[PDB]
Amino acid sequence: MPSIENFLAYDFWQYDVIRHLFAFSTAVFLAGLVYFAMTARTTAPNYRLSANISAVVMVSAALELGQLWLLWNESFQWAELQGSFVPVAGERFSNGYRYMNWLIDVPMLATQLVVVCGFVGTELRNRWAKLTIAGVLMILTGYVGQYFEPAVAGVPGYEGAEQFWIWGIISTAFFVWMLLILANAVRNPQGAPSDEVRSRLKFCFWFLLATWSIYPFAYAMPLFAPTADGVVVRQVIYTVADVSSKLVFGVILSQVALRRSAEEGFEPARVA
Amino acid sequence: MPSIENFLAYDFWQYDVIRHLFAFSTAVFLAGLVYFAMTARTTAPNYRLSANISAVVMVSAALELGQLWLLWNESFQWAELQGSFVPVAGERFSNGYRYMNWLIDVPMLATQLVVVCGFVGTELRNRWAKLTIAGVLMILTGYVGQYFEPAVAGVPGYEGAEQFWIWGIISTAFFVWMLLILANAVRNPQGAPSDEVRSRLKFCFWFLLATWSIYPFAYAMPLFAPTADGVVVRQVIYTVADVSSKLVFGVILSQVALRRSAEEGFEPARVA
Amino acid sequence: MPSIENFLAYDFWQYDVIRHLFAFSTAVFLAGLVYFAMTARTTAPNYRLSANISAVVMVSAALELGQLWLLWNESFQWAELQGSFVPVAGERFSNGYRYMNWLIDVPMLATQLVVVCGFVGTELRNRWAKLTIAGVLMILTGYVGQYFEPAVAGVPGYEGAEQFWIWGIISTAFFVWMLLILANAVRNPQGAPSDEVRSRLKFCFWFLLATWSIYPFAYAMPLFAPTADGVVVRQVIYTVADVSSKLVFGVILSQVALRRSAEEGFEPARVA
Amino acid sequence: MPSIENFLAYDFWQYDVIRHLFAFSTAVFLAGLVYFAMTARTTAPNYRLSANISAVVMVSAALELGQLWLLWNESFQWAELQGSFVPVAGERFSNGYRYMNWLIDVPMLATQLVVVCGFVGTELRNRWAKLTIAGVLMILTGYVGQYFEPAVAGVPGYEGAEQFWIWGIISTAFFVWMLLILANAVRNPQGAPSDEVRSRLKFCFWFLLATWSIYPFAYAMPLFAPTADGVVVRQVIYTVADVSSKLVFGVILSQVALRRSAEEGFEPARVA
Amino acid sequence: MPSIENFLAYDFWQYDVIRHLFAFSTAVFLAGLVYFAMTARTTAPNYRLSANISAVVMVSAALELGQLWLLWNESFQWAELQGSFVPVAGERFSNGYRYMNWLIDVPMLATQLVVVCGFVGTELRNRWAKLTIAGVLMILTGYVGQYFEPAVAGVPGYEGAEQFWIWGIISTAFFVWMLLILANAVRNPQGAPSDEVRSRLKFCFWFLLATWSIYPFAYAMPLFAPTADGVVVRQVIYTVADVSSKLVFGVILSQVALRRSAEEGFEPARVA
Ligand SMILES: CCCCCCCCCCCCO[C@@H]1O[C@H](CO)[C@@H](O[C@H]2O[C@H](CO)[C@@H](O)[C@H](O)[C@H]2O)[C@H](O)[C@H]1O
Ligand SMILES: CCCCCCCCCCCCO[C@@H]1O[C@H](CO)[C@@H](O[C@H]2O[C@H](CO)[C@@H](O)[C@H](O)[C@H]2O)[C@H](O)[C@H]1O
Ligand SMILES: CCCCCCCCCCCCO[C@@H]1O[C@H](CO)[C@@H](O[C@H]2O[C@H](CO)[C@@H](O)[C@H](O)[C@H]2O)[C@H](O)[C@H]1O
Ligand SMILES: CCCCCCCCCCCCO[C@@H]1O[C@H](CO)[C@@H](O[C@H]2O[C@H](CO)[C@@H](O)[C@H](O)[C@H]2O)[C@H](O)[C@H]1O
Ligand SMILES: CCCCCCCCCCCCO[C@@H]1O[C@H](CO)[C@@H](O[C@H]2O[C@H](CO)[C@@H](O)[C@H](O)[C@H]2O)[C@H](O)[C@H]1O
Ligand SMILES: CCCCCCCCCCCCO[C@@H]1O[C@H](CO)[C@@H](O[C@H]2O[C@H](CO)[C@@H](O)[C@H](O)[C@H]2O)[C@H](O)[C@H]1O
Ligand SMILES: CCCCCCCCCCCCO[C@@H]1O[C@H](CO)[C@@H](O[C@H]2O[C@H](CO)[C@@H](O)[C@H](O)[C@H]2O)[C@H](O)[C@H]1O
Ligand SMILES: CCCCCCCCCCCCO[C@@H]1O[C@H](CO)[C@@H](O[C@H]2O[C@H](CO)[C@@H](O)[C@H](O)[C@H]2O)[C@H](O)[C@H]1O
Ligand SMILES: CCCCCCCCCCCCO[C@@H]1O[C@H](CO)[C@@H](O[C@H]2O[C@H](CO)[C@@H](O)[C@H](O)[C@H]2O)[C@H](O)[C@H]1O
Ligand SMILES: CCCCCCCCCCCCO[C@@H]1O[C@H](CO)[C@@H](O[C@H]2O[C@H](CO)[C@@H](O)[C@H](O)[C@H]2O)[C@H](O)[C@H]1O
Ligand SMILES: *C/C=C(C)/C=C/C=C(C)/C=C/C1=C(C)CCCC1(C)C
Ligand SMILES: *C/C=C(C)/C=C/C=C(C)/C=C/C1=C(C)CCCC1(C)C
Ligand SMILES: *C/C=C(C)/C=C/C=C(C)/C=C/C1=C(C)CCCC1(C)C
Ligand SMILES: *C/C=C(C)/C=C/C=C(C)/C=C/C1=C(C)CCCC1(C)C
Ligand SMILES: *C/C=C(C)/C=C/C=C(C)/C=C/C1=C(C)CCCC1(C)C
Repeated sequence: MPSIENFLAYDFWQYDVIRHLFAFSTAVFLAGLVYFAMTARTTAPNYRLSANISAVVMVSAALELGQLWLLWNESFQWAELQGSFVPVAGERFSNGYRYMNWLIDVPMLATQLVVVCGFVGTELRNRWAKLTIAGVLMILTGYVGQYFEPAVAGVPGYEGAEQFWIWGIISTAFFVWMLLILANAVRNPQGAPSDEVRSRLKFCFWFLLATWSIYPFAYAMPLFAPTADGVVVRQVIYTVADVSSKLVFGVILSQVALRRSAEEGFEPARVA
Repeated sequence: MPSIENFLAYDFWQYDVIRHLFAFSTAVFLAGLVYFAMTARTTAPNYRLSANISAVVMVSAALELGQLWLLWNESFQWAELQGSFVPVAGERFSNGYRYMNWLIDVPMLATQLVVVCGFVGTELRNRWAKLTIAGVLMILTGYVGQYFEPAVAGVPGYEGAEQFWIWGIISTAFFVWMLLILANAVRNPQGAPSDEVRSRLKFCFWFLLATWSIYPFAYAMPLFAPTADGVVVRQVIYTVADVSSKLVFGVILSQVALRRSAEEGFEPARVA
Repeated sequence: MPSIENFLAYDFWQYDVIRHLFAFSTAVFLAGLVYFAMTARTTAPNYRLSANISAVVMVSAALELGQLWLLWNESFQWAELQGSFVPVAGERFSNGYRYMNWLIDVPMLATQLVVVCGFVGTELRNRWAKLTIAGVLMILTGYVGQYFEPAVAGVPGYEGAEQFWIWGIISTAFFVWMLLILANAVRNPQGAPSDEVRSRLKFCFWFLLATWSIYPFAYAMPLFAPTADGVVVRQVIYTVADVSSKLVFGVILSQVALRRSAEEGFEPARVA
Repeated sequence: MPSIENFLAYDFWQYDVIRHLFAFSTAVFLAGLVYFAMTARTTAPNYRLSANISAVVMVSAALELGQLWLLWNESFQWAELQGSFVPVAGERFSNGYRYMNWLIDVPMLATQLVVVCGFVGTELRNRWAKLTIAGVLMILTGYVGQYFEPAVAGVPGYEGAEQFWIWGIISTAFFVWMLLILANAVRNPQGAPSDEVRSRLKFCFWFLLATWSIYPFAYAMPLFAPTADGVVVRQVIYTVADVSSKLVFGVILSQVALRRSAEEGFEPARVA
Repeated sequence: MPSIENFLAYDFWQYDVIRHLFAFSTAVFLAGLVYFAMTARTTAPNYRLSANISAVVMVSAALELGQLWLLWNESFQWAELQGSFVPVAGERFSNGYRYMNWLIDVPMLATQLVVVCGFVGTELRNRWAKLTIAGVLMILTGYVGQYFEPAVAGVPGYEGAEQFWIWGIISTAFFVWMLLILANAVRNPQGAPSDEVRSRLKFCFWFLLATWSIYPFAYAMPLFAPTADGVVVRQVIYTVADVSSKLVFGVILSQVALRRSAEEGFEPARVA
């Protein structure tokens, strides 16, 4: 079913704020792509893969936000008589456009964290495979669940509110599995890290946890506040979570990777 | 004739999922282009051509999926009364937009496999020529066959279902010729490869065989499930095949090429 | 509420000038992105972050202006009978689209100034954190205030003119806090700068203060000139401020950074 | 006058094929741009200009095909009752959008061939000048002639069929002049080329002659087959000629330039 | 007032040629961007600023022509009954869209000429400042003047023909001031240039003078030939002037800069 955004009329500022959020996020991710591309070579070869993954995540996020921006603009039009933006006839907005891109983002973010933790070769491949399986199952179950949010929001005609809960809970279990893999990786770093590096890797894990925990809250938003205000708040928290989880986490992880490159004698890392 | 996608009405989730699949694949291929471009120079000069071909394939795939996404959005519109996305009056969706880009993708993928296998000069040129001839004939025959899809699906007023079978079978024969060439290349690697390299090249051949085999199934889908559910499944399998056979195959092949560069003494490959 | 631009009819030259301004600013920022990307590596590694932040700012600004240009074109249409561009029925223009991109621009600009001042590590992080907090609060308060501009302009049916003043004043206080932080950074440069560097850093502070001060005037324009002429002058001052405070400030700051790099023995900086 | 494409109704497969051709060629040329930009530095500096020109040609061709694709999509719409794509009311397709871009492509292609032939300095400038004059006159005369193709095709109400022949013949004379310059350049290479280089340069000249000769046939198609089938054949041969004469010719010329760089001692060329 | 292009009906070839010119120029400038970006590092660091300015000019020109192309397509539509492209109801074309981008182009072009003349530091800054002031005043006065071209063309209901003359004459005076500055720079080159460099710098001055002089003629076209043929010829001379004054001028200037770099011992310049 269509997302809860399609069953509401929006005041000008509500709609304006949401479209600004999508534009801004797209700008953030394109600028982050430029930044990571310009700075990747400062990281040592053995960690550069994390810098490259950051670039990849920026590309994915830029496109996902840009398509949300496009769809948001196309799905609603101003109605002067009501003083509100209202659904257009032939288009329907979907918040699910972000979920399929998370298939790229989430595994990549976890993998780059494992990379900076120092895992290589088969250990790296195995942790990447576990993180991809868990993340993909989490995203797909949440993606199924998010198609029932008009039902769970009590919009007349729509049925299947229990599917929302069921698929959300299954996705939560897979989220816990990913968090357990990442905790094991951040606690068992390879390559003889310094105490500062160990603490920074732990902080990176906790930052990832805090930022990723926002997404289930936005998923549950139709249950709590199925209003225009709730939609605005949901888009705001998506914007905070997206920017933090991808760009800010990438910047922090790059700082950790640069510290490890410096501690291993990478001259560009040391001068920078 | 118009593809079977034009003769069905879509529930919101079906149409939504297909548009998300096209957007997601476009994002995957643009991010893959960025990745390959940033990492190509880690491969030794004598294998860098494969890394370059990967970049080329990403470009081709990005545009082919983006045009699919555009056309999908333009060809259908929401209908509130029916609660379904229905075909628009002036536009018709086509699934054949992917076929012509395969003219780039398929020879390039096979070629880069032959490259990493160590064939150079005239031996390389001869394998590239054979792979291009076989692949172009395969793609063109399947392309002709895919225009009789509504006829083979039993849509009234459409004739020529036998053409679907005939051109699909001819394309299958050319596919077998491609596979035979690639098997001879993966079994006769040049440049004195290590046992690990040989096994990884064989795995690459089998991965290509497995991922390319999804395309004839997707081609056959109008026969087995000419429904909206069958269309969704078709697009999902295309997404899996596209992502695997281009991006994941490129990553695996870059790993083999990097290992061969390391074993030949390429220092960037060895440090990385 | 919709910005004051939506409540006026525009002569051809007024509308034409505004759309030319948006397009020209977009061109300026894309060209600046190309320039800074091509020139970043001339700055020494310990100051290259400023060159990178300039690239980031150019990206942000390019998209912010391009989206304003798109919206401006979409929100109004020619009406030959009146000889004027008038609001279209289904779209409303918003000047607030620039405000969310300022979230990127303003902290980045301040930070790159602090970088060229020579602050590193935790001192850098702390100043970046203060400048981001102050700038985000400033931008968000001004963004809230700018939604009441038809009310402050005396357009009938719109209430809440006092919110315009209140949020503008709060934003002014946060602006003063940012200016104080930047004055402390520019007055306490690190790394033993030369007298010429010290004076150029002070000039960069005053240039930032002068260019940033145009934004509150543009914010106040609905109060003084809620006409088509006032809209034109607003957009002209916005263009001047955008170009100066981002591109010209980046060029001047790159010159200071290059001078510091030369002083510290960076050979690319010295030859250039 | 409008091109002959505007006076026909198209079956779905005819229209579909043509749009696929334009999109495919655009993808080819963008991929080619990525490839040439990634590989230009492998050529020695005294031949790198040809690699740069290949990149330029790719850019030009990509845009020329993308605009043809756009216009083709806009100029026609599906009509379900007739089962055909028919011209829209407000738009007309033009095949002349390619001709103006040839002003870039044709001189550049000839010039890069002269470059790889070894001509430098004033001799290079003189051959570039002659090739540009001849090619520009060729393109402009053919461009004038192509505006009379509805007349030459016998579409009622259109006069001036003799202009088609006259301007085509004048363009053919200028084509012969260009071929004569290129033949003299490839028969008198500079810089003491090896026999393989000499033969490969002669091959490149004959390849250019073969691929460029398709364009007058496509120009003459309105005369022989002013039908939808003839339109499809025209676009197909344009696609073959475009791809060959730009991309494949560039690849082959890069191979010659690489061989000459290896024979003059350019290490990157020798390792690759 | 709307440009004279809005008050005429266009034959198919006239409208077709104009849209081809806009597209072709956009392609030229994007290809120029790619060329200058790929070749900038061949110039020595003390002259590489000119190469960077060429890249910047390409960006600006590409966007300006692209927007003229877009606006041209949107402002007119085919009318089968009249056999002509006629103005659409809700859009009006503006030739002034190039003027604001000239704010970037003209100072940059003059400045890069002064750079290759060898002026550095404060002397360079002073000449850049004079050139920017004169050029901005020139462009703004001509921009004001070009808003009266329907009046000067004698279209009924439009007054103010004298403003066209007045602002054109003031802009001509500022053009003369620019030319005087550039003549002083080209006649007093720094860095002890060779006689060949001195003569090539003088030729660059005369080439700039010849190509820039076309713009006042195009500005005067509404007075001489306010017809569809006059519009076509104006766009043609705009295309010639744009290509020559930006791309061709950049190529010639890069040749002078390369010769100076080689004379000063820049090895990449000498090998290339
Ligand atoms: C959407 C586009 C995504 C493209 C890239 C995806 C990367 C996913 C990483 C999966 C982790 C498991 O497999 C891992 O793969 C990476 C990338 O090939 C390999 O990485 C290797 O190549 C890259 C360059 O290609 C080097 O920077 C790295 O130092 C080197 O080890 C690891 O040796 C391997 O262990
Ligand atoms: C609109 C957005 C666009 C621009 C956004 C730019 C993002 C910039 C992010 C800057 C990074 C912040 O810097 C980060 O600060 C935290 C502060 O706790 C530091 O963390 C530090 O303190 C914590 C406290 O618990 C310790 O656990 C950790 O070991 C220590 O290093 C990180 O090591 C550092 O990387
Ligand atoms: C859509 C864009 C496609 C662009 C690239 C197409 C590649 C097609 C490969 C065909 C294989 C046969 O021809 C082969 O061509 C490649 C590319 O010129 C040549 O490759 C040569 O140039 C490339 C590029 O500088 C080097 O990375 C490589 O090391 C070198 O051998 C081979 O020596 C030749 O044997
Ligand atoms: C969705 C967006 C895209 C995200 C990014 C995707 C990146 C994908 C990276 C995949 C890496 C796979 O890595 C690949 O794993 C297989 C696992 O069998 C390894 O293969 C290994 O086992 C097989 C048997 O199973 C042997 O035949 C082979 O010789 C051996 O090396 C490959 O040597 C390795 O290259
Ligand atoms: C919208 C995308 C923006 C992304 C980039 C934002 C960077 C500015 C944030 C400043 C936060 C303060 O924290 C600061 O972070 C930067 C960036 O990691 C670090 O910078 C470090 O890495 C960069 C490359 O990544 C090097 O050029 C620099 O020399 C080095 O010090 C500083 O050591 C740290 O003190
Ligand atoms: C149309 C788009 C816009 C295009 C803009 C193109 C780039 C603009 C480049 C501007 C360069 C300005 O250059 C800047 O000039 C000022 C002039 O006061 C110099 O400043 C100099 O004088 C001031 C006093 O006036 C002193 O306080 C300062 O210490 C001294 O260096 C700066 O050291 C120099 O960096
Ligand atoms: C629209 C975007 C335009 C962005 C760039 C505009 C440049 C215009 C320069 C005009 C003159 C200003 O003054 C001049 O500025 C340039 C650019 O900082 C400085 O140039 C300095 O840095 C650049 C890189 O940033 C080097 O290539 C150059 O060798 C070096 O001298 C000159 O030392 C100074 O004399
Ligand atoms: C769908 C888009 C496709 C994208 C990718 C396309 C890549 C195209 C790569 C083409 C490579 C062809 O490679 C080219 O082969 C011919 C074969 O006659 C060789 O030519 C060779 O044989 C001919 C035979 O008459 C001799 O005249 C010539 O002297 C000799 O060198 C060229 O030396 C080589 O450069
Ligand atoms: C659609 C178009 C896209 C592609 C366009 C490509 C542009 C290529 C431009 C080629 C460069 C022209 O080359 C230029 O020729 C003139 C010819 O007078 C030379 O000039 C030479 O002769 C003149 C007199 O005529 C002397 O004053 C000068 O000192 C001398 O060098 C320039 O030194 C050279 O730089
Ligand atoms: C349309 C996009 C831009 C097109 C740019 C390319 C146009 C080339 C046309 C050839 C004109 C003949 O004149 C020729 O010009 C080229 C390009 O400046 C010069 O080439 C010189 O600069 C280039 C670029 O730095 C170097 O790769 C080359 O090694 C060097 O010789 C030749 O010395 C000169 O003889
Ligand atoms: C950049 C995108 C990111 C980091 C996305 C992260 C997404 C999640 C952590 C998703 C979590 C989910 C659950 C735990 C429950 C509800 C369903 C999901 C998929 C939203
Ligand atoms: C990235 C795109 C790829 C790898 C495409 C591959 C396509 C095939 C292997 C196509 C095969 C076909 C047949 C064997 C039978 C039916 C017709 C085709 C063309 C779909
Ligand atoms: C590139 C964008 C820049 C430099 C934006 C700067 C914005 C400001 C300095 C904002 C100032 C404000 C006030 C001081 C009062 C009115 C509200 C604001 C947000 C416009
Ligand atoms: C990439 C574009 C290319 C190689 C274009 C080439 C064009 C020609 C060789 C044009 C030839 C013409 C004639 C000889 C006669 C008919 C008119 C022309 C312009 C099509
Ligand atoms: C790339 C764009 C360029 C070089 C533009 C140049 C513009 C001029 C030389 C403008 C000249 C003018 C006058 C001298 C009189 C009439 C008004 C102007 C602005 C067109």
